[PDB]
Amino acid sequence: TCPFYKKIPGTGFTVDAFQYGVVEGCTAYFLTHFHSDHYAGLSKHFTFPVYCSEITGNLLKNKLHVQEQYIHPLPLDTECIVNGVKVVLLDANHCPGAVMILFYLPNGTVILHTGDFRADPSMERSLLADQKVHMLYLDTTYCSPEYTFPSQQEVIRFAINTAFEAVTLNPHALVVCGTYSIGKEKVFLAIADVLGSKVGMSQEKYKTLQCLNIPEINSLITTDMCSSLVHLLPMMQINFKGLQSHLKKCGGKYNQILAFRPTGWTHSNKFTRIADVIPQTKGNISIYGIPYSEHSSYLEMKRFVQWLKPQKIIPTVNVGTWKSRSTMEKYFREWKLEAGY
Ligand code: NI
Repeated sequence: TCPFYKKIPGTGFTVDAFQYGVVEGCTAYFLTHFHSDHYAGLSKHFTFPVYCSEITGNLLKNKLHVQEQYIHPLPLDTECIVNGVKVVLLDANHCPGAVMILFYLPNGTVILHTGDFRADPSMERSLLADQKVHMLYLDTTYCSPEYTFPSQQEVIRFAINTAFEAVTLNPHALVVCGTYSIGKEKVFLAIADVLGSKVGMSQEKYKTLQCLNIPEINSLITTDMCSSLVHLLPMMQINFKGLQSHLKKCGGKYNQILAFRPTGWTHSNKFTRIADVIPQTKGNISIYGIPYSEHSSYLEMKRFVQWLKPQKIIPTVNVGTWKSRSTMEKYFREWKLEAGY
């Protein structure tokens, strides 16, 4: 059944609750972003209203073929009324089109649902600062002090310099980037840009990026693989077997592949710096795992919550075990006691 943490009390609303059939009493289904755990259930045969950002709406329409009459895109940073309830959609600093949602309940309660986010000090100067939030439904993906990672800017600086060096030493080297969803577009765009290339990809993936309102996007991407030295492949293909195979397909235009696997966290984060990353190598093929996160680090989460000072926190990730629930609740109390709310 639809879990309680997908339900917004005092409303007929659910958030990211598309795989439970008709939910008894739901008058509007919110979708925070276009990742498949969150949209799972949606199709052309859906006949309830879906509320979402303009970008999420383009993807529902063109990728999932949801009929245009059931898609209700809202603008960000604007007070809107939906079935009698004031709502605002805010940038979540996750993948493109991803949002957080502020609900103003008729009774005076204010609720913030983060969807998936990477907390940032910039959110402390959004509409959030203007009034008190009583309940917070929180992306807790990385709620444990081991989870540190570098800034997205630091990671991108790394990738740009790595690629530029390898290609300038060997102009017959190919750069490959792994992907299995929207998100983490900066990696392949920032590399392609230092190299004076467009990014080459499949037709389905080109379709997906054309949904995202990226400025001057036409200048940056293509389906013509052969004119391009930064290729996107499915993440499943980012390995020695899969890259050797792919290297063959280019017909001796390339003699070396350098590949990037954007990961979330991996346990080398506990010991190693970004400056000190190294690849796995078999022959003329090297693979880098780079920790580009679009979720909050522990410290970024902590800071957001201590700034917001909510009355109750409801986690939306890692909820399925008693051990994880218990651990999260402990850190929430630590934060509350340290910041005196
Ligand atoms: Ni997500």
